[PDB]
Amino acid sequence: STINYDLSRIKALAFDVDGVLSSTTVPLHPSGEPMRTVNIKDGYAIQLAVKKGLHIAIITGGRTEAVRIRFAALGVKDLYMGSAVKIHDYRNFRDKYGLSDDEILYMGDDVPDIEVMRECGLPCCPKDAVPEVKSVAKYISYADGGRGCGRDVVEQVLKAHGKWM
Amino acid sequence: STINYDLSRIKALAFDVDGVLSSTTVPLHPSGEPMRTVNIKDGYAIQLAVKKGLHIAIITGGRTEAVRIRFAALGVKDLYMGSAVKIHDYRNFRDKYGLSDDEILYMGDDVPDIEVMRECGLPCCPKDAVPEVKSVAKYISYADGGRGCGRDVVEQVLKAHGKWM
Amino acid sequence: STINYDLSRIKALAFDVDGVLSSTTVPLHPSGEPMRTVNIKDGYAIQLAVKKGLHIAIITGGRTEAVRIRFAALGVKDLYMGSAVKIHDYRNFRDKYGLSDDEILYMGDDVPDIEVMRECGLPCCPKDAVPEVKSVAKYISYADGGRGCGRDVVEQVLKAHGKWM
Amino acid sequence: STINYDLSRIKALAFDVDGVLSSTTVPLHPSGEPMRTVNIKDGYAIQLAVKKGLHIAIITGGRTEAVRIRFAALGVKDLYMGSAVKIHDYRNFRDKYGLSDDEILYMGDDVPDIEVMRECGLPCCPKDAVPEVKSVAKYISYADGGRGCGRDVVEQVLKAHGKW
Ligand SMILES: [Mg+2]
Ligand SMILES: [Mg+2]
Ligand SMILES: [Mg+2]
Ligand SMILES: [Mg+2]
Repeated sequence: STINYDLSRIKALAFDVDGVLSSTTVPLHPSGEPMRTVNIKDGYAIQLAVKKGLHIAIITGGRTEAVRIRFAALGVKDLYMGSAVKIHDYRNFRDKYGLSDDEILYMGDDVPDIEVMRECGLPCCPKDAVPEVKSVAKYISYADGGRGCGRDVVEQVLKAHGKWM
Repeated sequence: STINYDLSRIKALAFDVDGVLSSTTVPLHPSGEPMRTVNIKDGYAIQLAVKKGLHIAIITGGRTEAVRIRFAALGVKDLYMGSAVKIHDYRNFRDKYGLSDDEILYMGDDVPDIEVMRECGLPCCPKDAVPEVKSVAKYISYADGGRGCGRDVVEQVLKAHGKWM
Repeated sequence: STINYDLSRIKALAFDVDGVLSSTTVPLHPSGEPMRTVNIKDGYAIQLAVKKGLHIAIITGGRTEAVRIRFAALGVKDLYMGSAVKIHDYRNFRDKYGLSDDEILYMGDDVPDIEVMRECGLPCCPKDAVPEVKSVAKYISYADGGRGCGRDVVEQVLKAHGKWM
Repeated sequence: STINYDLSRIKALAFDVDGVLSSTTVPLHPSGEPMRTVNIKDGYAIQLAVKKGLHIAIITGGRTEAVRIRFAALGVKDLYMGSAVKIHDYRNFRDKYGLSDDEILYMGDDVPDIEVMRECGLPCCPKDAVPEVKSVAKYISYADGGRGCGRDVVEQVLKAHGKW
């Protein structure tokens, strides 16, 4: 669905990992660390978004190594991991590029994402985000976490800039 | 749907792993041992529950270091792995904290869980639990095993205590 | 649903692996070999069946150690792997135990299973089996392949024998 | 068949991997490399098609040895990998066998597949292909990417050849 926001002023998109770029339910590695998922259609749009000049960030509380490598390989340079207080890292990201809050989209799925979602210009969440998160979101994707909700908003922003084709 | 029970009486929540906190269908590791899944929304609620003073136990026949690690990383201290007859680990958990049965929730999915479910105050099960288990459950989650039925009940109990942050 | 057959007469149950006890869509191991999935509810019933004196076989074109190890661990001794022409292995299984066709259930999902299904007394298939297989099946499980169709039929047969609870 | 095309004309089927023969959402290997999925019903039909003399190609931007070995093991002899320019793989595949466009089916799921789909005779896509891909597809499978959309078209073509 189209987002209730002037997407033309979005210059940056930030994402939670678990329940957003990765599925909420994932296999467990023998090591005890979650084996995350990535969505290939998410991937296409994200690498394109980086090529077209949008600042992309991931902000996660874990040390999700495999996710770091994958998105690094997509050109994403702002990878905030072990983010115990996400709002502090969001601020770092915003200020690093001299952005205003109204220029940043953030997509989260669970309560540790709420503080950022309250400060960012365009809070978004997947179709299966928790109710507390849906109530703070300006847009709720048609797609569940890990299954194309990233592709959804990235494609919308790129199209609105005429940078999709 | 709220659980038909006075959740303020619940001081402890115990979970089967396979089919409850981990999906019923899982990848088979090349070793021939099943690879459990974890749900990150479950995880958030579980770790918060521990912090808020709810007692949390997992009780599983499984012996994999992955499951032990993952739950110990959430602050679960009562990890009953390699469980042969679950009722004993249930009693152990109950008695360790001076609980009565009516103060304990147990969530199971299959026949080996029935004995504990008959004894605990608040038996539940996921949406896709087996008939005999649904039969004895006071509450059936809206979520399938591994897909957030853990999150469901932990949150409900935390909310009823005024501890849902 | 329930099987339209006199299950008290069934003395043995044989299963294809891929697409029946394992999902049709599976992760690809880096070695180039498809991984398999297993279902924990299938497992409980299968190990129970062996304990209740029912003859259990798997008949698969696959050859992976993981599959062999997993089913052996459930106590399954009739492991027909690398099965190129399944009818030979079905007949070997039947004649091994002096069974007649009407005493054997076989569950398959694809064309290579059809010959065995035409011969066994009780051919079954998962909900997502191919239409040619559904055409020869006397029973279609409510469950997709890998997701509990094994449990479905094993449990029905054990209950018929009064060997469930 | 239920595809609106004379499938007996199709002599070759080419498939994108990710989002078509492998699922769109996949597990991540600890190396940071996505782990593809395969569908066992796709597999049976693919190996049969090869046996019945249909030309099969897989066209993918990836380079993983796993996808290489798997499809090789199914008898697939035309494995286009490491590719970025899909139209070139398609044209090379077509010309290798002296085919005309109308004799080739191609199934893709995303924007980079569009150029090929506009050139091939029978462009198909999975049920969850992006909307731009759906608008150029002659046929949209009932199956999601990685979940039997390959089996769908291969089987329909083999049936129309009387080779099923
Ligand atoms: Mg999250
Ligand atoms: Mg269980
Ligand atoms: Mg099969
Ligand atoms: Mg693709």
